[PDB]
Amino acid sequence: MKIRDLLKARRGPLFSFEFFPPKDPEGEEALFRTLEELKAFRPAFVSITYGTRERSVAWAQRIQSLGLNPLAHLTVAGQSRKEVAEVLHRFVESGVENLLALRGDPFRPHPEGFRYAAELVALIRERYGDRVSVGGAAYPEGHESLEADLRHFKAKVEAGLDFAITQLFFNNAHYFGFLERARRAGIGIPILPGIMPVTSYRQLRRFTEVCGASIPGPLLAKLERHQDDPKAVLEIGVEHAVRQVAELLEAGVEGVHFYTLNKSPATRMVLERLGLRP
Amino acid sequence: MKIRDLLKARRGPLFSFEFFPPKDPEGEEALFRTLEELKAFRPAFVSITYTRERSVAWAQRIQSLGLNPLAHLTVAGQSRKEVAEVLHRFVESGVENLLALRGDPPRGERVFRPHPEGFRYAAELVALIRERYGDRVSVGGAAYPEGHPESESLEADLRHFKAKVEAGLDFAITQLFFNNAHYFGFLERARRAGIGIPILPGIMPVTSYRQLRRFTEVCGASIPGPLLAKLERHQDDPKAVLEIGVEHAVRQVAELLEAGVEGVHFYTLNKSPATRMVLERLGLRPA
Ligand SMILES: Cc1cc2nc3c(=O)[nH]c(=O)nc-3n(C[C@H](O)[C@H](O)[C@H](O)COP(=O)(O)OP(=O)(O)OC[C@H]3O[C@@H](n4cnc5c(N)ncnc54)[C@H](O)[C@@H]3O)c2cc1C
Repeated sequence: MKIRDLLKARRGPLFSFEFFPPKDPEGEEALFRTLEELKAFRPAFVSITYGTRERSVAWAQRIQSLGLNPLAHLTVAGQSRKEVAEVLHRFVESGVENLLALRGDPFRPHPEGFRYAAELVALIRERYGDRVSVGGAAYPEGHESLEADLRHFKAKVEAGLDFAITQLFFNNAHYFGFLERARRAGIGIPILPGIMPVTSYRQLRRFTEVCGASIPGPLLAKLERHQDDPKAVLEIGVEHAVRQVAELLEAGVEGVHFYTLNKSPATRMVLERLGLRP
Repeated sequence: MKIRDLLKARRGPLFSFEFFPPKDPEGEEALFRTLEELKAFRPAFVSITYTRERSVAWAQRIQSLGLNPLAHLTVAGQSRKEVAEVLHRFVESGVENLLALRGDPPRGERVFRPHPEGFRYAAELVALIRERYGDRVSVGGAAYPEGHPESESLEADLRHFKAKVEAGLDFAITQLFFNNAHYFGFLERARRAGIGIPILPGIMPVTSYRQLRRFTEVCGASIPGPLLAKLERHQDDPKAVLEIGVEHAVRQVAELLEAGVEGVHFYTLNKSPATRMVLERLGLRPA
């Protein structure tokens, strides 16, 4: 089912899961076993982050074969326009109905490639129109100004987005604040909050330096005073994500997208502790 | 200054204050001393809740202090012609900012019935103002994040809100709320309905247990379980009820400001130090 339609269907909040490319063959089999277990939570869609162009088409097929609904990540970084159109064709031919159009981390484009995620959105709409559902990344904490960032989002939405999924955040006020900039800019599409519980102290450099997320003071303090206790970090991260999602659901979000480490049960723990395992 | 122009300028959050009709002449002079002391804070605008001749004079006196008045104007218990006459009295006073309200039933009555030659909906007053004054005035209306108590559902309430905006609102101020998620959820419903106008959160710190009945039944605000717990085990200690209410409002407003609201609108009892205490602890006024 197209995510556009799943969102209109209004049958409670949608819970989605994003996993990561497996490290080795046994990790890939453990990832698809974990996907089979995940049917317990009735996930509205599942994805594996895209670098592995041929692997990702086969993963989309494997997810389908499990009776799950794949969201295929497609990036424009380090590919020609022809290369990106080819992977696009391969996904939709395989029965993929849902695409997440991303620029990719490094920015300097491939010399015969696209520069902006909006160009990939426009390509999909040119080739497939409304036969597919297309999402893009939203950045509640931005990167230039938040105002310039929001104009770049508006542009991408207007290229033909059906929905957006946020970058991970730990401070819900930043997500609500992005939704308010979007409303003032006339953006009405569904914007799903993305949540990654802190599972280890090592992650905080990635989160701040790479993903640009901010760590609220009360969370940062608890983490850095327990920084050498892996069990403590995990409990701090799950508790923080439980409180975040509890407030997001009270604020009528249409769903929550969970960034899940392949081996980590944290996202499953968050939904169990909220009483949301069916 | 028209509030739609203050909001467009985008210079950080607007802070506004709404006070209550004074009870006697000493109270009236003490209220206007308070407003003279507030001008140091550069409030975006100030109002007294809506005696129709008195309300026009109060708007004049606020202007006399160099403050920007928001004239509250209701349709309850007045003919269309009486509402039009009061409206004209505000505009001719140089009042540029109107808040078009239906108004409550009279004191001790709980069922709204329109005056037989009167308006029924605030949207009718918004349309009157736009037909008669156009862009000479900036017009706001009430929004209800938890729904009007007399609305049948949140989706019907939102439909009615949209109709009021389409009548010619430049902005809205919410009913008071205690649970920020209900405010954020209202903005998300407004966003899904294509409502883009600025919507300013209305905050009233709990200053007494007795107020909770007004808040839940007349105003239609829910009280979160933790706060309700704490209030209903401190009922007869007004020093601590004050402290509970101020600390809850500080935590609300802190989150609203981190969520980049376009401003905060504080409902302030005339003698109450609660708003001042909230501003001090937020670092917006000196201790
Ligand atoms: C910031 C603020 C300031 C206030 N100031 C004052 C004040 O100074 N004096 C005072 O007495 N009160 C004041 N109030 C209270 C307000 O007047 C009451 O809440 C009143 O009950 C409703 O006012 P309103 O303008 O929202 O009404 P309206 O917008 O007319 O709504 C009244 C009801 O009618 C419904 N409705 C609206 N349009 C339609 C339609 N076309 N068909 C059917 N149903 C419809 C609504 O959903 C709602 O249930 C204030 C409230 C706020 C939030």
